[PDB]
Amino acid sequence: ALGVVGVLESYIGSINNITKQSACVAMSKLLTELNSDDIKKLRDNEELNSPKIRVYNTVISYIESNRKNNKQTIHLLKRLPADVLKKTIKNTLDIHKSITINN
Repeated sequence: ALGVVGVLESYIGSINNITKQSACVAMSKLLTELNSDDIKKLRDNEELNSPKIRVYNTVISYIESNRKNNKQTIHLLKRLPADVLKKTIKNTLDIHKSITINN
């Protein structure tokens, strides 16, 4: 808990009693920080049948939703079944880590 990354890792890992609401609020903050052009660039570094391309595209779709409306996207994420939400968070965190390391 405390800090976007701490909250999201904790939610995925089922520690620190993170509520669904808190995780989705932190996700919105992370998506705001991510740049979809950066991710499209990472995506295009991949070979044509890399499984990563599909993943990159889902995270691009989250960023685009969040950009149009933060609060609506928080509500949307909160409606995903918890297992679906955690995979969403993991893929987004993974892309955040890649960009951070290579900056």
